[PDB]
Amino acid sequence: KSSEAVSQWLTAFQLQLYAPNFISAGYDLPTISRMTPEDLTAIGVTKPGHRKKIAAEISGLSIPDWLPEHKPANLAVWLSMIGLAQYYKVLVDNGYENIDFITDITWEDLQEIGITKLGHQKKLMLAVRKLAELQKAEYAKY
Ligand SMILES: [K+]
Repeated sequence: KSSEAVSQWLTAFQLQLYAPNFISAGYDLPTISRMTPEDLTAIGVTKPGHRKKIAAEISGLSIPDWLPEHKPANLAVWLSMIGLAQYYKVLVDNGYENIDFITDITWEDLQEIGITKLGHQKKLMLAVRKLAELQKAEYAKY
């Protein structure tokens, strides 16, 4: 249903030819909505004209909040909440079994352990920043 929704979003403004680009990188509309243009380049959308239509349509997206507004009890809950539970084992087996360890993580670290799909990295990285923001929100108090 996710890839379905990406296809449809792109066919709606005639750029479905890039569906493979987004989909095979594991992008989903939520994650797409937070793409920088650098991200766009990375998945092969390089033609300025198409970049710009997509960039405009990206800002045009209005889709419900999906990042957890609270730090969850454990890695399983968290991965589940952001729809990347298939990485539970690889993360745990590579020493990222608790949330705190993730918050330090970078894309280089994800590449090391095999989580390479750029869309998944983006989503994973977006989720990590939100935790980082939620932490600092405590120290302002404490
Ligand atoms: K699963």
